[PDB]
Amino acid sequence: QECTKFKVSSCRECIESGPGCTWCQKLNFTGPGDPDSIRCDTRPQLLMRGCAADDIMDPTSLAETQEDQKQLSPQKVTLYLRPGQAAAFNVTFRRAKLSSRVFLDHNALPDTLKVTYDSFCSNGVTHRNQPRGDCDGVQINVPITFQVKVTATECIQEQSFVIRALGFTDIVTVQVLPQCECRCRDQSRSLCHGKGFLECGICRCDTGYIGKNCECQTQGRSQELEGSCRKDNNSIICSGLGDCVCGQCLCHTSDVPGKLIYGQYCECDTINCERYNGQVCGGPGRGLCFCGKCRCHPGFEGSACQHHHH
Ligand SMILES: *[C@@H]1O[C@H](CO)[C@@H](O)[C@H](O)[C@H]1NC(C)=O
Ligand SMILES: *[C@@H]1O[C@H](CO)[C@@H](O)[C@H](O)[C@H]1NC(C)=O
Repeated sequence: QECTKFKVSSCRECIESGPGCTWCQKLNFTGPGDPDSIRCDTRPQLLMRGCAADDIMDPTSLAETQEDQKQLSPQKVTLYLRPGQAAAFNVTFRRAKLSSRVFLDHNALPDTLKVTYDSFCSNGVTHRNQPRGDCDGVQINVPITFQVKVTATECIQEQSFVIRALGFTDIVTVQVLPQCECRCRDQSRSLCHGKGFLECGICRCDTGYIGKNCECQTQGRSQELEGSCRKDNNSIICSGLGDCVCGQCLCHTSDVPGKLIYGQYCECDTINCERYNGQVCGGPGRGLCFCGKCRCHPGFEGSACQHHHH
């Protein structure tokens, strides 16, 4: 269908994003370089890319009826509203005395809730998707049916509204509940470094901490300073000799005696300088190797500190 995504960092934020979004919850759906939002997509896309329908979260709006008298039915309904997905239910009007005109209406609703009505009236008249239910001349014990469709545009909290026929003292009490949370089978307590707990196959990091395994603690800005894991915009990461950790290069450790890989982009080491008399920079008695330049001790000169002032 259509699932518009990016911002999406939880299964709930995914389901909030739009009715066509679903969420893959198995943790080996993703690799290190992928953003969390790749778990949020239409059902075909995630199926196509190897997520098991067993593992695809997709809560749906639904209606739940309860006969709890004579004229309007039912009198209690409970709707779970996934944002952007209508929940529909039917109300039946029936009178033993003859009815003149049936106006189905609701009381004041918030901005976030919308109600429309189909009216299936007696003797071949149907109205569709109107703001109020409307039928003319209902007869003795002859039912008419209104289909009520309720849509939320965001996650609401528990609340109720009433549907009434004007001039009649029965009501339909509509309890409305959010359908935004995912149902995820999750461990309690490695994988988030004690700085988050797991939810639907991703880490949910404590206040102050970020990263997919909650490995970084937040700084004022950053980790959009990962461009500063590349020496320039079209270079590899940390000169191919380190890894970007929290937007900073952590350089590879080394086998070699006296060698250290260092620098903002791991571009330097302590052994690749000009040699003389067998040792780098002429040995420790003459100079020290720093990122390809020999820093000679006082008394020695030359690019490899060969010349004790010659
Ligand atoms: C991911 O791991 C589960 C076991 O928890 C396994 O059933 C599944 O096949 C794995 N995914 C792939 C793509 O192999
Ligand atoms: C309500 O009744 C109509 C027939 O009058 C039917 O087409 C529709 O599917 C019903 N709605 C529900 C939610 O059962």
